[PDB]
Amino acid sequence: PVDVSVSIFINKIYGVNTLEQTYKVDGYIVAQWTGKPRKTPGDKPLIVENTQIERWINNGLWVPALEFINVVGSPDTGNKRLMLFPDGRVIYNARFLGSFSNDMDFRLFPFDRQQFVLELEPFSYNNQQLRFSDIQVYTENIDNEEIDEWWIRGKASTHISDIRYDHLSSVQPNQNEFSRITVRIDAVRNPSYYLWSFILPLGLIIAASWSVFWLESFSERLQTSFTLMLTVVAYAFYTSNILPRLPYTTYIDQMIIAGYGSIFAAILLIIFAHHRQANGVEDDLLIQRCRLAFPLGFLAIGCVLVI
Amino acid sequence: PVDVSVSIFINKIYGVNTLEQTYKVDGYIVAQWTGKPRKTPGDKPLIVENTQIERWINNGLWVPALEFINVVGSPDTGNKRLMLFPDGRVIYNARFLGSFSNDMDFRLFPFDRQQFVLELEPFSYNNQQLRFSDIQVYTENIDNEEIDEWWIRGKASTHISDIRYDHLSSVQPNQNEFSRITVRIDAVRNPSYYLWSFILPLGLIIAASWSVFWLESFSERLQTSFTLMLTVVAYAFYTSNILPRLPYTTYIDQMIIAGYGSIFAAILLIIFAHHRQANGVEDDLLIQRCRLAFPLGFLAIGCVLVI
Amino acid sequence: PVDVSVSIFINKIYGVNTLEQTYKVDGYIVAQWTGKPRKTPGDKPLIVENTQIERWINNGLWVPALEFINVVGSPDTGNKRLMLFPDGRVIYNARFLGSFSNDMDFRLFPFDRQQFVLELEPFSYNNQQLRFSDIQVYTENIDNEEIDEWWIRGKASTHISDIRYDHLSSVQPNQNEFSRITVRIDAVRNPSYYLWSFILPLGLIIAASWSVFWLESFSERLQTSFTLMLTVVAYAFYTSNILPRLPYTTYIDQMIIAGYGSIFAAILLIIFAHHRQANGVEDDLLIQRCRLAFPLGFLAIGCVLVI
Amino acid sequence: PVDVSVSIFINKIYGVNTLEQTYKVDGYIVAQWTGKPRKTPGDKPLIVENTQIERWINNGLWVPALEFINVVGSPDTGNKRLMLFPDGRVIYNARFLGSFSNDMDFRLFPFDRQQFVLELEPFSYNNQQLRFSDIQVYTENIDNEEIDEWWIRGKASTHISDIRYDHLSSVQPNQNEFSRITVRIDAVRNPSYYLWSFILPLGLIIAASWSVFWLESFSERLQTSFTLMLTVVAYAFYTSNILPRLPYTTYIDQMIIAGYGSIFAAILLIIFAHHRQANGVEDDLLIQRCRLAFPLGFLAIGCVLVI
Amino acid sequence: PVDVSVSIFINKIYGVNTLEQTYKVDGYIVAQWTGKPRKTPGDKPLIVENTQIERWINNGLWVPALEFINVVGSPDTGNKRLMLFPDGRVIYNARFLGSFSNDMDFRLFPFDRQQFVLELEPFSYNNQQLRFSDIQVYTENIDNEEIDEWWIRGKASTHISDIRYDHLSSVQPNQNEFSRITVRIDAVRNPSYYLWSFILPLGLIIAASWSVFWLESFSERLQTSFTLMLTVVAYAFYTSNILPRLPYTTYIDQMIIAGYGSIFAAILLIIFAHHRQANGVEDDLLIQRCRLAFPLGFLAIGCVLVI
Repeated sequence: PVDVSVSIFINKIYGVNTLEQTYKVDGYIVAQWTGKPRKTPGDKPLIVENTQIERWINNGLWVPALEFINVVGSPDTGNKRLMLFPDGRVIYNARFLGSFSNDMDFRLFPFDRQQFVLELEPFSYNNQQLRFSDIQVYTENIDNEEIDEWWIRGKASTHISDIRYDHLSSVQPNQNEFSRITVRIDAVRNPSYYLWSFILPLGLIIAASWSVFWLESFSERLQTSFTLMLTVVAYAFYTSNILPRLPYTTYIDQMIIAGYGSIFAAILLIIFAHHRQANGVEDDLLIQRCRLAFPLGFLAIGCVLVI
Repeated sequence: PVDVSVSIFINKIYGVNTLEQTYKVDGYIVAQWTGKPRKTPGDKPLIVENTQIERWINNGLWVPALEFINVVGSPDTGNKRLMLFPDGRVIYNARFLGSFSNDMDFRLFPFDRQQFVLELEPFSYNNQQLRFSDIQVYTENIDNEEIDEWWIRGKASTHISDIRYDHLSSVQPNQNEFSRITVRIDAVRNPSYYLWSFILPLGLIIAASWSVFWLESFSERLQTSFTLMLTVVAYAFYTSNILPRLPYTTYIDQMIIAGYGSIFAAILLIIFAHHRQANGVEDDLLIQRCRLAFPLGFLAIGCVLVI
Repeated sequence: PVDVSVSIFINKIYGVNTLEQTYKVDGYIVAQWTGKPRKTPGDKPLIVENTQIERWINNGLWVPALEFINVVGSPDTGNKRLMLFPDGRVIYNARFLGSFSNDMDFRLFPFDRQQFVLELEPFSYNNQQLRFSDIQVYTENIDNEEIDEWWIRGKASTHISDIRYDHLSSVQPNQNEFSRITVRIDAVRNPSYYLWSFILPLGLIIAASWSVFWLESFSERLQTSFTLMLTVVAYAFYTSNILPRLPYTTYIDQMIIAGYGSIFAAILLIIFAHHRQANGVEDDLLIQRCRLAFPLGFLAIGCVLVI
Repeated sequence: PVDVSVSIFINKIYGVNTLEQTYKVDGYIVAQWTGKPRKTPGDKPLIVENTQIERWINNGLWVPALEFINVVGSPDTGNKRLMLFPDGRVIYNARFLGSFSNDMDFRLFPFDRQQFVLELEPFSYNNQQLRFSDIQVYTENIDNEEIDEWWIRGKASTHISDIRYDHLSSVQPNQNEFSRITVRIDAVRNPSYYLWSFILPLGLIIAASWSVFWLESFSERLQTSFTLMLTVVAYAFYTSNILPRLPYTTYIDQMIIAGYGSIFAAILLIIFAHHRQANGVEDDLLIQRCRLAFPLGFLAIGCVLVI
Repeated sequence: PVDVSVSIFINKIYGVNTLEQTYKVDGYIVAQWTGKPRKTPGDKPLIVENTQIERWINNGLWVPALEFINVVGSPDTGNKRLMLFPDGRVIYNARFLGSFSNDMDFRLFPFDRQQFVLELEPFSYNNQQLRFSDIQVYTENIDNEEIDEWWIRGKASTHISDIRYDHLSSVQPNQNEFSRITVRIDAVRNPSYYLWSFILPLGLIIAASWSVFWLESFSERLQTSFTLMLTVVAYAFYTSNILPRLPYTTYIDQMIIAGYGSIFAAILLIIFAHHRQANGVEDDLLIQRCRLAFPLGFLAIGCVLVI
């Protein structure tokens, strides 16, 4: 097996999509191995640019094809370069721009903490014919940066592992184990936009819904709380588009459901207060003194749900 | 006829679109056949990478073109590889990423059960010149997984069949029958998101519409039920985008139509109660005691429609 | 002139767009002509796959370039194939996927009947050098099918004609007449979705607008009819996106305009009833008995407009 | 300098975008020049198709690269063709599909009159080495047609000019003047859709806003005019998407601003009528008789603004 | 090191996206260096077009690959050209169309001032093997122009610097310093559209919210201010799409938050005025005379926030 020494340089991470859980990584990859010595013009290394690499692979040069496993589509490989040294070592440099995909988990949605993963692996040569020695990831252009809404926290974690493939067990009997490099970058979402845009107005609307009890009539109370029903209908539209159709519920939609429950509870309470008249004349003050009980109960429900 | 032994490895299924009934399958295809023996360097097999396969097909190697029938666009074939063995057998490995399309049926929409189909077929050689022996589908990366909102249920069903083509009956008189491989993966939708997002608030709004009868006036009742008309207008917008313009109706839109019918029935009932005054003085209590009759009738209508 | 015998096989029609009046046709094209005899390996026909056709056109083979006239962009030609027979005849098979465009007419919008047109024509050789003998269109995969919302009615109509081109009259003096094949498939829209989604709720809202006269006040009538003004404002949004900005009006927007006219007529009528008080005391009953006159007048207006 | 005689054939103009001020032109280009004589097979002209032109440019044929200046992206050149005549003249035919861009001016928006411009120019050879003799534009397929919403008015205006380039003044000292062809097609927008969709309902809503004065109360007037405030808020959404963020204002948004001013003027007038009570008892009839003054004043303001 | 003399000609800047902070630059690049002399046909310079450059790089010509660092995707290089002079100097001209990306800062959003940056750099040769002598940027086509909504202010600032790369420090020990050219163009946003579209109606709605105190009731005040709550909910939708989810807040959203605070303050004030009745009979005039205090306080809050 030949020892290849990868050195990825993340130039930028952008386009971080949460609907499809993809992101775009732009950067450089530098693989380096050693082979039989050769004679170059002079004793200085020879730089062979893009589309001149095919004039050398045709003549018998060995350049492996390192692919990215977790990519969506194919990478947009721009320039590429091959440095040939007289002492016998080859360096393959390339520029990649990929739409990578990782399994994201938005259980906590506004205060979410995710990681971006690049997986690199030879396409043809297993670990008996090509092994990765080491990786250095030079993530210095995004070291502590706000990319669009993510803080990139700390360094990048690098790992080299062996993967078993079973569809190649019928064509390669005992050597189908492929070397693989995994690079993980930890990112933390910036919750400020959702705090001042999706949580403060929901707080104001729910507080206004609490204040419907201070009217001294009935039909005016019903009409006002139905208007607030319509208003909290609007926020389902306003928050639908930012996230995927997840089977679980996040914090933002837990407040939406709590707002629906509060509106419906207030309407049902004033309806039952209208029907509490056993003789048609009895006034209700114990159930209408929920002006201190309903906000405290909502705070307790919100606290037990958030805890 | 030469016997080709396909072995598809589904790496992932994603991007499952219901508006256009397409999905994206990313994976590997491994075809294997046998030919005349040859001399390789040594006695070890020879790996010929991408764009070096054309230097061999030009010299006279026989590599068939296996296409995907149900694809939208063309597959984004990334790397490809050709293993040539000294004993005479050839193995063609390729990586495919396709936007496939199948005929989906959303009669039941939130509890829907669908299947994803890959169809593979030679482009040029009929079953007198190329036959498929067997297929093993290695769907172990999506075996029991929630891809975005689908459970993948169990194994993958594989089939090999013969297809008649009639536009080639004028150019190939008696041999136009093409071998074909069909792979079906059964997926079950996850109804949780529609349960807590599109059914619970419609239930609350329809219950609030039931509670309009407990007012003791007339014009307040009319204004309140028209506000609820507007609110259920909003949910047509809110549910329009998730599905294709189907000629039939699903469960979600059956509840939308039931909500429209309930609002209009309540408005028409209170209008007829206002016009039931034969002398201008007669009060109505039998038709205004539908506070127990309207929810039970709605439950019976919903139950007979759902059954 | 050489006689080419085209045989198109429509595999599917999908993506039928009405905003841009394009559609996507996926299928196969099989052209067949005869030339000088040749020696193949044995006496069996020779199949030359994709990218091996260029090794034959370089050596002097004659393969014409048949283009599609009404295409948007360029076709996504996938595989292609060339069958060379020892008796001297050549067969060029190709797989095409095109975004074609035809002049659609949505005068009647929900009950619309359109046709999908494929036009095929040589790029370089006029009818003195290349003539089309016949076409057989094998539309058996979409024969009577609901593609997304269109019934495909019956067979496909095929035509072969000659087209004059006048920009080539300065470079080809008397022979600029190009052969052309036109294929027309008749499709009929499925009006069910618009019936139960865009016409039933507009009917309910217009009926509720008719029922505003049964109030016995004035300001309540004005506020209610302005709420219904807002509701029919919403349907302009709800129906804007499904169709192109046409200079004429369809059935759906004729109902939108009729709803606007009904709301404004009711508001103007109750305003004039408020101002009919010549002494400030005279009550109006003849103009307020339009509870039977307004729905009948709306039905007559709708019937004369639809007829 | 060699004399090239271009002959553009506009096949269709479509996709006319106003947000980005681009449009798509599909058609053919035919350039023709004369060179040294040559021997062809026989004495008939030789047709060299796509990808066979490179076998001739490698051997020393001179084919200039005519580019389009005002294009967005690169043209999607489909087929191309080269006719070589024994008398010594060459004809280069190509099919182009370009997203062209022109500086549009929507000062008058619904009754707008624009022109579509194609600019063609050699890439390498200045007018000392390549001159354009003439252009004939064969715009007969779009001569008087409604493309999507534009009438194409009359013929196409053709011009041949010389352009100075100053970045090539440091590499070409005295000859950097490039020949150029400009083709202008005049199109007139079809205002019918905006008349019956964006102007008639704004007229109805503004008329209903005029009719708020005929109420005989105060708070009902305030609530009604605030509902109409909300309704004219909706039309900002409804008209935002059809046009670019222009620094000036068009006719449609001038009516939106006039509607906002009318609603606010009516609200401020009834507020000042409520506060005109110097003793708390004085009734106002001169300022409340604006039921004839407000519509006439709005008509005068609209007329002076439109004139 | 060889001295390359770049000369960029910005043809246009368009497509300026603020959601993703990218923009599209279309133009020409002209690099020029000197080498060993050569014999051309005659003594006139030799123009080698696109795809004929590969016939010269194969024979041993030295053409460096200048890449753009801050690009998204890869540039859409259209035509390219190579001028070879007998005195020994080479000129490489190319046409580029790139989606470039720069770090934008929308702290002030409507009156924003940004700059568009092009960064150009050799891919393979460091500054010991390739140095940039100078750059002239010919930005005369966008000199003082309104591109879509940006004024381009003045000339373009050009800079040539040296960049250290550390992933190449393991393969190039002491010479990994790459020459680089940065071009900055200063653009100023045109605030007119946001002034007459997003600030004038928010001013009108906030003024109408100030005018809720002039009612002489309580429940009518509450219902009116809740309607204005709904109206300012709509503008969060109306302004969400124009900008990225920034952690800070701009001017437009500061007015949105001020409108929410004003509505909630008015509602809470009238609620506390209803509960100021210590005996159930005491009328409030000092707290209800905020008709002059609330607008002045809002003006002071807006002024201290804007300053």
